[PDB]
Amino acid sequence: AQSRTLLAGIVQQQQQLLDVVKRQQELLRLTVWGTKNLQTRVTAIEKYLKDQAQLNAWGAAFRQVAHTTVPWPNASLTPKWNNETWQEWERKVDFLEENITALLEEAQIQQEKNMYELQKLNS
Amino acid sequence: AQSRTLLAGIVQQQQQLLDVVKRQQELLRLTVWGTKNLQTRVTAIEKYLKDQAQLNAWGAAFRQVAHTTVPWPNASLTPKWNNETWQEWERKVDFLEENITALLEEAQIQQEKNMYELQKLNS
Amino acid sequence: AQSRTLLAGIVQQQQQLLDVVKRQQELLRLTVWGTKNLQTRVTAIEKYLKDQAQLNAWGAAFRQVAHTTVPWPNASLTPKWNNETWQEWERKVDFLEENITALLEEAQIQQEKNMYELQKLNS
Repeated sequence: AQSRTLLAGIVQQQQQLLDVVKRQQELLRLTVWGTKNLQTRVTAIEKYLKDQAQLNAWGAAFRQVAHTTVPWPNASLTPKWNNETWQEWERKVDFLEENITALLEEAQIQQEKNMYELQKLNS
Repeated sequence: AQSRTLLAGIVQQQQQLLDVVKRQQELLRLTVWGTKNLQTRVTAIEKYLKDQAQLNAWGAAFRQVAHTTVPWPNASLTPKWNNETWQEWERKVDFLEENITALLEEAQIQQEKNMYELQKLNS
Repeated sequence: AQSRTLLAGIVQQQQQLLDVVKRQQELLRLTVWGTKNLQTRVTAIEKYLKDQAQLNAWGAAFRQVAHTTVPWPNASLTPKWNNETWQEWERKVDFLEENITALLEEAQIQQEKNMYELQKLNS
């Protein structure tokens, strides 16, 4: 009178949820890659912004043998506020990412055992 | 003849899935923080872009006592299309984020009860 | 002596986990939208960066009837390294996104059946 057939569905449902959760983890990494990759583009953009500051007034003088160059910063470089927080942001993802992988490894081991134990009841 | 030992594994597996799902929620917030933080950097960059437009032709005149300044916009400011949609994007995350927290609270309460009920069967 | 009441809680817990997982999927898409949307802003910014390069030295000449224009690139355009990888990044999300939707459809069908089967035991 045991409802093993129902348990087989429940145990299987956990496996499907586990697969999606695992997929979310891989997908989550991609989101981090795009967000983080954009930051690399931003650093490249900051350089170009600075190059402009170099452009100020060239040839702006026909009676003087001099050129005035005023490289006033143009890129707001983030050294402490965002860089320090960004490192924390990436670090945190690492700790949670590692936590998730650890839990997934346990879930996979445990998910298999629940299915293995079920087979024994009706092997 | 009840398979409580199997249920203990199944109930535990749900707890581990719940922990990972919860972790995804915290991790999801970090992804939103980095994406959103980049937008703040973009707003800072837009300002610098505008400063350039101010730079056009300085000292480009040695027989005139005047300076020509042409601040042609350089930053594409998003006032309606992206700003309005971005607010919706952030809002939507808020509604889904709140929905997830509400469901997690129920899941935690319910997860505990399922384990508590299991103890009673074999307390 | 069957613990159906416990199963009803376990089966329900899976439904709540499924709802949150599904919510994560919708939320995950928003994160991709913001990250990807920023890239569209970056492409707009690259154009403006180039416009600057056009600005070099105007009117920098009062004894010549000529203007020197030096449009030195200012935007680092990503044609192959990031564009090709970015397409892969978006593609991968598509494959995982489709995988998740497929699994969710099966989970919903299966989740319903587990609940439907439970009703039969005590309908």
